[PDB]
Amino acid sequence: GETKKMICLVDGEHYFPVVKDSIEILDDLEHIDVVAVVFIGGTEKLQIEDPKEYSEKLGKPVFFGPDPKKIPYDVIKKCVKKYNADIVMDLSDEPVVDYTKRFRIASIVLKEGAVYQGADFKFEPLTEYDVLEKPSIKIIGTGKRIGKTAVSAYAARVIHKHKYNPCVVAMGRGGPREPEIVEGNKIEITAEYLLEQADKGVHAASDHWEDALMSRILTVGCRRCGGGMLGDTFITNVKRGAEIANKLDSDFVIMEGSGAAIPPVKTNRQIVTVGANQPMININNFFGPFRIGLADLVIITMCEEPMATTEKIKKVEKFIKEINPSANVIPTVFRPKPVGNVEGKKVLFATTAPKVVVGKLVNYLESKYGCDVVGVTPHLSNRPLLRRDLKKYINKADLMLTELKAAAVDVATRVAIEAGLDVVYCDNIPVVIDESYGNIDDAIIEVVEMAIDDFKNNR
Amino acid sequence: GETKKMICLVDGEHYFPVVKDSIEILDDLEHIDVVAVVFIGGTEKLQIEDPKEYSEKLGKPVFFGPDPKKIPYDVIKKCVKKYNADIVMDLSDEPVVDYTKRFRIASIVLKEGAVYQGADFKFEPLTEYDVLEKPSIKIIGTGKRIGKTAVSAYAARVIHKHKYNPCVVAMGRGGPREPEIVEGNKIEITAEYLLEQADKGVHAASDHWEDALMSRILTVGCRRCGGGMLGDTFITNVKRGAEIANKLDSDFVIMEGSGAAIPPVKTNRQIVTVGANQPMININNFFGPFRIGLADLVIITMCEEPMATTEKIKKVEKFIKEINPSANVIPTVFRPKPVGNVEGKKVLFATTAPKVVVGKLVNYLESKYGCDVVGVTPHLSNRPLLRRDLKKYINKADLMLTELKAAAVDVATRVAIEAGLDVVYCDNIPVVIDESYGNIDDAIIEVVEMAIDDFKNNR
Ligand SMILES: Nc1ncnc2c1ncn2[C@@H]1O[C@H](COP(=O)(O)OP(=O)(O)O)[C@@H](O)[C@H]1O
Ligand SMILES: Nc1ncnc2c1ncn2[C@@H]1O[C@H](COP(=O)(O)OP(=O)(O)O)[C@@H](O)[C@H]1O
Ligand SMILES: O=C(O)[C@@H](COP(=O)(O)O)OP(=O)(O)O
Ligand SMILES: O=C(O)[C@@H](COP(=O)(O)O)OP(=O)(O)O
Ligand SMILES: O=C(O)[C@@H](COP(=O)(O)O)OP(=O)(O)O
Ligand SMILES: [Mg+2]
Ligand SMILES: [Mg+2]
Ligand SMILES: [Mg+2]
Ligand SMILES: [Mg+2]
Repeated sequence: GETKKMICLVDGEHYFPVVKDSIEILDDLEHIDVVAVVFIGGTEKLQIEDPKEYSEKLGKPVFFGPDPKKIPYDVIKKCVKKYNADIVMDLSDEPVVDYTKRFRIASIVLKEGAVYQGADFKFEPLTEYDVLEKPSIKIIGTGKRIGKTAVSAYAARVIHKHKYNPCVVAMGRGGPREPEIVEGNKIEITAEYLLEQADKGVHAASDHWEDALMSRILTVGCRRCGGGMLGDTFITNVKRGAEIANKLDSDFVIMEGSGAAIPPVKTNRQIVTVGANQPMININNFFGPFRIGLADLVIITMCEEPMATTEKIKKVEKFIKEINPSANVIPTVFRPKPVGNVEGKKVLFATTAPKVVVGKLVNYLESKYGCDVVGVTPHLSNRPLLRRDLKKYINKADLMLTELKAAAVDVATRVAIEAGLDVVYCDNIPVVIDESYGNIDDAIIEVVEMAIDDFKNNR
Repeated sequence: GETKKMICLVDGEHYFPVVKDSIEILDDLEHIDVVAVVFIGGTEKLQIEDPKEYSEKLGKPVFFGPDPKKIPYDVIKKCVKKYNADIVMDLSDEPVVDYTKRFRIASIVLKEGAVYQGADFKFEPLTEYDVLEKPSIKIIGTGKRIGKTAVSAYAARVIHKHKYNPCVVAMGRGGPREPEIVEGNKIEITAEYLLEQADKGVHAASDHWEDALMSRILTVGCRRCGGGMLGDTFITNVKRGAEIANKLDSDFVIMEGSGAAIPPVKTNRQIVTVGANQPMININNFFGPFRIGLADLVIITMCEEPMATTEKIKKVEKFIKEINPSANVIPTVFRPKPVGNVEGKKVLFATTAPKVVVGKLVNYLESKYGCDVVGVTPHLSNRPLLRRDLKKYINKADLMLTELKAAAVDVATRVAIEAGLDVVYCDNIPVVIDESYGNIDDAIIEVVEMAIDDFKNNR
C-alpha cells in the first residue's frame, strides 16, 4: 500500500467548481495523491483569472500553456517529469480534445512511464527491463510482412562487416518456455538439418532460425502472446533471452520484435520499420507516432508500385520528419537473394509475398541470377493451398527456392526433399530506392556507433 | 469481490502452446474465470488439422468464424451475450487486428456491457442508472457546437405539438450540486429576468435555460466533469436530475448530453447528432461508430458549404446506413428563428457561429423576417472582442438579436438593456436540405411513439 502520484488534465470548457469537486474526489481516494493540475485549453470560464488563484482554491500547483487554443504537450511532458507522476487523469472532452489529441497526449505520458486514463479508458506504459551487459539495438515495426526480420538479418551482416559479433534475440509468436539458442555462426544449417529439427517439434521457420541461416550468426529464440496498441505483450520470456545473450559469445545484441509488439528490454538505440503499404491512420494516428518517436533510424519499406504510390511515400516521409526530425530516414524496397546458386536452374519459388508483386520478384530473380522460374507458390502461410501449388509445379523444377518462413520447412522443404529436389533458402534484401537519401549500411553503422558510444559512457 | 467471466480473443498467428499458457495464466487469476475463447483469424501457426483439437487441448469451449480471413464480429457478440461475459481479453496483434479492427471489436463488446482490454489498454462500458418513471429519449452527439441543444429544443416543441408535456434534463459542464429547475412552461423568461439570474450568479446562458426559453418547457440543469472516448463521465448529478424529473409536472423526458459525453441514465430511445464539419476519423473510427450505433434517429448537421462538401455529406450518410441500417438518417443545416418579432427593424445580430457562415445567417434573417442587419458580432465566446463589436454597432440597431449562449446575458444583454435596446433571443432551427430525406418532425414523432410504446410494454 503506497500512493500513486496523479496529474489531472482539466479545461476552461468546464465551470471551475465541478473541476474542483472532481480533483477533491480523486485526491480523497485511498492510494492516490493529486500532485499537480494542467489546464489544457478552453476559455468559456475566465472569472478565475490567474494560475495562482486556481492554485490557491485547489491547494494544488496549476500549469497553463502559452496558447489557450493549443494542447500544451511540452508543459504536460515537463510536469509528468517534474512531479514524477504514476498516472495522468483526463477530465476533458470535445472540443478541447478529440481522439487524435488524446492519442498525442497518451504518446507523451506513456513515454515518460506514466499511465494515461480518463472516464472510460486506461493505457499502460511499456515495461522495460535494464538487463543487457552489451551494446544493443531494438528492431521493431508497425505490422507483419513489413520487413522487420529482413532489416534485422541485414543489420546483423552490417554489424559483422564492422568487426563486431552480433547476437539476435528474436521475440517470436511461440517457442519453448526456455529460450532456444541457434549457433548459426558455427553450424551449417541445411534443408535436411531444418527437417531434423522440425521432426523434434522445433519451429525451424521462426525468425531466430531464419536470421541464423540468412546472416550466419548466433540467435536466441524467445516467445510472446498478444501485442497491444502501444506495443506491450501479455506474456514473454524475452527478459530470460537477454540474460542468456549476456553469457554467450557475442559483443553486440539486436532485440528483434514481432508484429507491432516491442521487446520489453532496454536497448541503447532503436530502428523502426514502417511499411508504406499500411493505412496512413496506423502511421500518423493511434500509437504509430509513438513507435516512430522511439526511432534513431526509420526504415520505410514497400516504397514502390503496386504497394505504395509516390504521393503516399512522400506523405509517410514528410510525417516522420515532422514528428522525429532527429531520426535518419531510409526509403527501401525488398529484392530476393538465394542462399545458394540457382544459375540456369528450373526454379519453383515459394514465398509469403503479396500476389501483386510475384511477377516483379520472378522478373528480378531470372534477370539477376539467370534461373527460369517454372512456377510460384505465394501460399507458404496457407498449408492446404501450398500442397495444391506443390503438386502442380514440383515435377518441372530442378530446385525449390523458398523463404525460411511459415510452412517452408514442415510442408514445402519436406515435399521437395521426398521428391529429391535441392532446396535453397531465400533472403529478402532492403534496397534503397533513392540515392539522395544515402546508403543503408552507413545509416545502420551510424546507429551501431551511437549504441557502442552510449554503452561505453552510460552505467 | 465476485468472479468476472472472461472471453479470450486468440489467433492462428500465435503457436497454440503460448496461447494455452496465456489462457491458463488468466484463468488461474483470483476473481477471473475464462469461460470461452473466440478464434478471430490467421492460419500459418496452425499445425492443428481439425478445429476440434483446439477446444480439446485448452479444456475451454472455442468458437470460430465462417471465414478465417475476417474478424468474426457476430460470433464475438453472440458469445459475450451467451456467457454474460464481464471482460473480453485480446491476445492478438498485427496482422490479424489493427487499431481500426480493435475499435470495431471494442464497440461490440462495450455495447454488451463488457470490458474490452489487451496487453496495454482497457475500455470500461457506459454506467447507466435505470431510474426514469416516464417515456424518454437521450439526445447525444459527437462534439461541441454540432447542434445537440438546437435539435433538443426542436424535439421538445415537436413533442409539445404532439400533445405531450416534455421535460429536458440537460447534462452541462457546470451548475449547482443540487440540479437547478427552470419552469419555462409557467414563467415568461425575459432579458431582464435572465440578468436578474446572472446577478444571482446563475449560468443563465446554459442549455436548460436556453431550452426553457426557446421551447417554453420545464428543464432541469445538471452538471458533469470529463467526457471519455466511449462517452462516459467522471462525476455527474444526472441521476438526481432524473429523480427530480420523475416528481415534476411532465409526461416525457429528454436526457440531453454535452460535448461527446452521454447521460448515464437509461432511456427508451436515442437521437444522435453528427456534425458533417468534424473529421471523418471521428465519425467512422474510434467510438464514433459506437455512438452512431446507439441511434434510432441520426441527425447529420452542418450539411452545407463552407462547413462540409457534398462528397463529405454523402460519405457520412453512406457510412451511417452501413453500420446502422435500421436508423432513420436526416441531413440538416441550421437557420435562425427569433423568439419574438424583428420585422422591418434595424438588428444587431450576436452569435457563436463561425465567421465563414455569418453571411448566410444574415442573408436568411433579412430575406425571411425583412429586418436590416446593421452589424454582427460572432464573438459571444470572446468577451473583449464582443465589447469592441457592441461599442461599434449598438447605436445603429433598434434591437439586439442574440443566441442564448456563452456571454449573451452577462455582457451582450447587459450592454443592450443599459443602452435601452430591446433584446430578442435567437434559436437555431434544424432545416432538412432535401425533401427526399423526409420531414424532421415526422422523424422525431416516430422515435417519440417508439419511446411511448416501449415504456407502456416494458412494465
Ligand atoms: N518487393 C516486394 N514487395 C512487397 N513485399 C515483398 C517484396 N519482396 C519481398 N516481400 C515480402 O516482404 C515480407 C518481408 O517479411 P519479413 O522480413 O518476415 O518481415 P516481418 O518481420 O515484418 O514480418 C515477406 O512476406 C516477403 O515475401
Ligand atoms: N448554418 C450554420 N452553419 C454552421 N454553424 C451554425 C449554423 N447556424 C448556427 N450555427 C452554430 O451552430 C452551433 C449550434 O450550437 P448548439 O445548438 O449549442 O449545439 P451543441 O449543444 O452541440 O453545442 C452554434 O454555435 C451556432 O451558432
Ligand atoms: O487465399 C488466398 O490467398 C486467395 C486464394 O488463392 P488462389 O486459390 O486464388 O491461389 O484468396 P483470393 O485472393 O482468391 O480471395
Ligand atoms: O458545456 C456545456 O454545458 C454545454 C454548453 O456549453 P456552453 O454553451 O455553456 O459554453 O456543452 P455543449 O452542449 O455545447 O457541447
Ligand atoms: O478571434 C477571431 O476569430 C478573430 C478576431 O479578430 P476580428 O475578427 O475581430 O478582426 O480573428 P481571426 O481568427 O479571424 O484572425
Ligand atoms: Mg488520496
Ligand atoms: Mg519477422
Ligand atoms: Mg481465475
Ligand atoms: Mg449544447
